Amino acid sequence: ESADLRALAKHLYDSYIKSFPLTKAKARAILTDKSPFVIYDMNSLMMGEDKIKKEVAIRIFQGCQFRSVEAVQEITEYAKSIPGFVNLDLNDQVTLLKYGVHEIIYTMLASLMNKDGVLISEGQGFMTREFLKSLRKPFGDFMEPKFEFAVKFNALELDDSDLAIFIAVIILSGDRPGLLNVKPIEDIQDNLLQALELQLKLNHPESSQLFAKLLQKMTDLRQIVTEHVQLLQVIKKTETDMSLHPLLQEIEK
Ligand SMILES: Cc1oc(-c2ccccc2)nc1CCC(=O)c1ccc(/C=C2\SC(=O)NC2=O)cc1
Repeated sequence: ESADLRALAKHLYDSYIKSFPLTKAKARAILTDKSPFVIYDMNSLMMGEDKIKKEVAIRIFQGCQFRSVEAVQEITEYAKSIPGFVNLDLNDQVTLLKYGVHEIIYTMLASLMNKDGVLISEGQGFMTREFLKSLRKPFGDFMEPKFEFAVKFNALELDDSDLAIFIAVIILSGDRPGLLNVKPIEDIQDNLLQALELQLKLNHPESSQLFAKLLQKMTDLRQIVTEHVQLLQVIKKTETDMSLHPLLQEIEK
């Protein structure tokens, strides 16, 4: 019944707010109290360290990786609040988070992008898209496909309460490799999909087939993840100098 789907939508929105400090509404408010420092080239980067809290590219990369680690923690905390998730087989829990985390990272990253750049450091900074594109060797191409996805994804005009259900749906795929019991993951996702359908039709009544258009975006996500994993393998052989966080590259298998 509809009353149960709304209750689940409201639960997930509430946990999303608690697990993710920098929401989309806050990011949209900043992008449009206190403006960010805009990093757009070699010198402002170093003024921004003065203002806001080793080659320049790999420096940016090392911080892009530490942010992802931070994001893994928040997604983990958010996953536990999804009704039925902690009751799954512990190995499936790990498997769902292993394969689910990058798709959510890049989904949430779009909340922080416009066509020009991306908010960094809890919104205190803003790094321009073309400065990022101007990095050397293989780094200039780490962020460009995310920008391309964000532009199309952000055109859907989702708000946080929408994204809470969508992130939850991503986590409970069951499509994932290595899963021991797919059926209880699917009953959960099934109910999440029911919740997302009512949510989008109630929130975006004039937005035709938004539900379906949203699920088709789950294809662009798998692709940028694929693209990114390969970009890391290049980094590893180019940069034997440069390490990687064990939370990330153990997920990165
Ligand atoms: C991969 C990822 O995921 C997310 C995210 C966001 C919200 C929710 C979930 C995930 N955001 C990013 C990218 C962040 C951005 O790329 C970035 C971050 C730190 C530095 C560190 C600096 S700042 C300076 O002046 N010098 C530096 O080296 C640079 C760039």
